[PDB]
Amino acid sequence: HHMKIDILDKGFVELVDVMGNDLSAVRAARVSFDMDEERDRHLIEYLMKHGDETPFEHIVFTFHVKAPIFVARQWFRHRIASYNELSGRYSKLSYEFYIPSPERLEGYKTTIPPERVTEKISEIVDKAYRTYLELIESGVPREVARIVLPLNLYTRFFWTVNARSLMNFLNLRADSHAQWEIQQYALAIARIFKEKCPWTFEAFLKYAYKGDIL
Amino acid sequence: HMKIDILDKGFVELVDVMGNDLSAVRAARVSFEERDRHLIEYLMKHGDETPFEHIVFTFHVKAPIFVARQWFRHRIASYNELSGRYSYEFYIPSPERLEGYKTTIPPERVTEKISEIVDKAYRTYLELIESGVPREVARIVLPLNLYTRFFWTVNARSLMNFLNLRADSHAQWEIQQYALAIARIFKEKCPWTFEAFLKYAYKGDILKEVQV
Amino acid sequence: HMKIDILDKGFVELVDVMGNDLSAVRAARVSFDKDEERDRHLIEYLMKHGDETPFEHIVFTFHVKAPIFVARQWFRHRIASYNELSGRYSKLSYEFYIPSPERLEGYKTTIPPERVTEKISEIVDKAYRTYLELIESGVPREVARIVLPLNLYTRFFWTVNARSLMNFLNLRADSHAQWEIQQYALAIARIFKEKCPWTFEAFLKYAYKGDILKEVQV
Amino acid sequence: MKIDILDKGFVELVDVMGNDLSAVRAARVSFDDEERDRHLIEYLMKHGDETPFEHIVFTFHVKAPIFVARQWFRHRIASYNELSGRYSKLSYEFYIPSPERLEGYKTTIPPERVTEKISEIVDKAYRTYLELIESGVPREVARIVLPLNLYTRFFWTVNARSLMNFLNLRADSHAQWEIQQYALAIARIFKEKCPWTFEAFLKYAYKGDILKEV
Repeated sequence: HHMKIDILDKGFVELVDVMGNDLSAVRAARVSFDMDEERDRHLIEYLMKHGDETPFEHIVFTFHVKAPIFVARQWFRHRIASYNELSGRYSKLSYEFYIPSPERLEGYKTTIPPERVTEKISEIVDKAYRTYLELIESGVPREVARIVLPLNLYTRFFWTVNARSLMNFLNLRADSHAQWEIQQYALAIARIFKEKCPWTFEAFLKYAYKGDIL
Repeated sequence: HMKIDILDKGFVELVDVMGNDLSAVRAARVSFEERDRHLIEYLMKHGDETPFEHIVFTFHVKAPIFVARQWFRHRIASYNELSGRYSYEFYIPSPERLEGYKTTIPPERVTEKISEIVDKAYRTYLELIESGVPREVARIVLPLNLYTRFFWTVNARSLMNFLNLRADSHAQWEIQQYALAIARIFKEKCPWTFEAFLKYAYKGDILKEVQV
Repeated sequence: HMKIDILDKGFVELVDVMGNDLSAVRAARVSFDKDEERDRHLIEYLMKHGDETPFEHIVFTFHVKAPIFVARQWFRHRIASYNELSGRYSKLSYEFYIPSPERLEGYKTTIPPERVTEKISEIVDKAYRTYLELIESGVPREVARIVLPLNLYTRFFWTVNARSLMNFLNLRADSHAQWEIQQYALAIARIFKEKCPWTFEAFLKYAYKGDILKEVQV
Repeated sequence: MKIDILDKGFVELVDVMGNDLSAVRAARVSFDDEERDRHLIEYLMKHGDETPFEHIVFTFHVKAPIFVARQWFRHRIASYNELSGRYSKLSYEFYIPSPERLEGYKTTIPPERVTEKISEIVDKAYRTYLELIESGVPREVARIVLPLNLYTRFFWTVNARSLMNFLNLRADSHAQWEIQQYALAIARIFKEKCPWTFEAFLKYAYKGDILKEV
């Protein structure tokens, strides 16, 4: 079980592990050891249709995610899940930042060329980072110095989430009303979910999924 | 599938598991031997339990409804149970379950009387079904020692809390037994975490004297 | 102040509530501070676009008396807090839901409905009698009680926020749920409407997935 | 009841359901002796029977820097609403540490100068943000250059048990100083509203240090 999808300039979503597959939901709904394709597919659709989503909780993913803090903050609002975020305490910290490409601004009619917007963002980021390093060099503790860093600082985290919670996540974030950056991560999550649970995923698209972009 | 028999007709069977002791080490370090084992200890020792949320089991449990009802109080877990609306076995305690208590009739007489009421209740239930009574109504006469089955999907942290509450002399003997089988499967799949849990975090009594 | 009798010896009683419809408006706006039409529109907007987090800031506590077969369906709702009666802090008592003949007319049976009631009552009586016999003999309660039927009444305190309550009404205030649980869910709905009228109507109009609360007043 | 924290922060009590007696009613499952009642509260707490305390609930209104809010929001057993432009006016303030914050640390650069550098960065980042907005960059993109010390506001609803778990993790000297201060304010309000429970918590269940010193 291993998949990686690159997101933004330096970000990613990688699959670390999975427990179960579409049949794990079939099994839990029946309380049985079944493994007959047709009737198992029908059952999955049937559960999805009638909003009987508990069986899908017995499918579980672990993801490793690299994303900017503004994205990670919205993400961590999903309470029915487990998070471990990068701290200095158990491994090395690094410092990269999401610089939007000029095409991110297309559609918006801006006073200055998109390339200049991109460059202004780079510049202010570079200044904050250099101030950060300055403070660290002077002996300011990391936990203080780091408050000058911008919301586009990349973080990394593991996320363990069951299929039901994942579908709820997709309903909120895989949507043209979500911020573009968020959507992009949600497409990656959907894509891995589709790979590992095609029947569940297709059933979710047909009957339960509330957004557009999938 | 590791499968452990409990009470007269019950069990705990392992359906699936995701990860192992290293799943917790990877998570704590956010990165895809004795060092890794030492990190587990260090985590458990300092109360940093979140890395263990990244290990997960699914169990198949057959238990008497009185035991299930206590078990289902553990909210940080997922359950799918057989429906009472849509087999019929009953936990009959052995005479030995009673020893330690002075009773005015002998233990084997207690066992017998339990069996008898179960028989009566079961037969009544069959008459009602036979008469057309729907099951969702007819079953309400069945006693709390009726066996049910369920799947249980639980992370290792929420599992250690469950072991904290149920693998302990102060819980009903019956659920201890189920908690011993759970401990046993946990220990098999996640030896380092399990030892570390006993040594630094486990608040109950029995697992420090009942092996596996 | 608010207690509703359910089944033959059951009830739903309201112990406490935090907040009202405006607790949800305040939370959506993140403002500790009133404009009825505008505030009602916000509640409709939240409910219509599926943003139900603001309703988590309204909370209820109930005291509920129900047969164990009902309680077990209820305790499957995990986004909530439960305190069930035990031998520890308070007195136990022993009562049972004996269904009336009406419960079964509608079903074609080969004995009269009253005969069903009579048979359920009998077996309850015998089970209970056996129980008290074992108790008098020294058998501890935790063992002796396993003979008692699933229609034994229990009590609990349930603390639940309005969002989680709405999910519960979705799943239980519905003709596909067992009739006994419908009846509890209708009492929970009535209270919830009395305290949070705006949220309860917006719920029905936009989010409610069941049948009965759209059929049956309060 | 409102407690000021950091330079522009606060914790304010919005609402509370119940008091010490709510846990006693719950434990006994009775809607129907002051000294008996405290004894039960100590008894519950010493034996780890903390479920009765779930029937006491608080709503807070908290103004805090994002770095703080991100650590706070990791407490999953609770309900949050964070300020959005969607339902209310947004504003732009930043946590500048006082020089006493560093006092304790041996720095190459005096504490007031650390304070000044943080302030300088904020001003520059904030001004870059404003330049972008003026240009026609949307807020959702422009705000990504803002530093982690930007204040945010949120409502937090949390039952007493979950609140005690929070105090265990954050009212402790190993927590970052800034969150400790919010944790002390939470604790004070807790103590005010639920004295018997708070007293019993310190005596039997509290795992931290600082609530026993202040």
